[PDB]
Amino acid sequence: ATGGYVQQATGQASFTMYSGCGSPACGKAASGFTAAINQLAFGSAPGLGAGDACGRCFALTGNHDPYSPNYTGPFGQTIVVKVTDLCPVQGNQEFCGQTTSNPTDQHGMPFHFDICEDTGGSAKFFPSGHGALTGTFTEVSCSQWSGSDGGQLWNGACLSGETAPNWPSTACGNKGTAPS
Repeated sequence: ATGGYVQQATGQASFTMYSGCGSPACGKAASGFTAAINQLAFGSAPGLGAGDACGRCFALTGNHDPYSPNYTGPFGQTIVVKVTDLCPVQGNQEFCGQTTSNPTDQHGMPFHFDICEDTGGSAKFFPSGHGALTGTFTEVSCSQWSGSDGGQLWNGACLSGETAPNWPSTACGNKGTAPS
């Protein structure tokens, strides 16, 4: 996409959970299930505002625990999240570290969704004892997402992806150039 960000409506991802999603990188939280997406897909860098992932809705399905590879299941439910947040590329950390020159994480996954625990998404998705998974995602209409957006936390906050057709398309827009 614009800026060299890797923004595909479907693909393979790693999945984790996190706490404290009330002041996320898009600048609005939401009451439904939400996630952070890896920087290369988010469409912005820390401190640069919303990227084009903001507000888009995705169905997530976990189907492998790479940390317990002999575990056959069961996995969780398929859930629909709204992206409100950024999982940034960080040093000494493989998760979310996808870049334009090296587009996969330690599991070979080109995307990451960090599912917020606060509002219930991670409890639907991760079996007890299996809090990091790999699997698939597909962008869906936000008609498939229960929830209400929170208020703007700063000028420029954006979840406009929530009414956009699936990628390829532009709503909030990407900021600058993707990490190399």
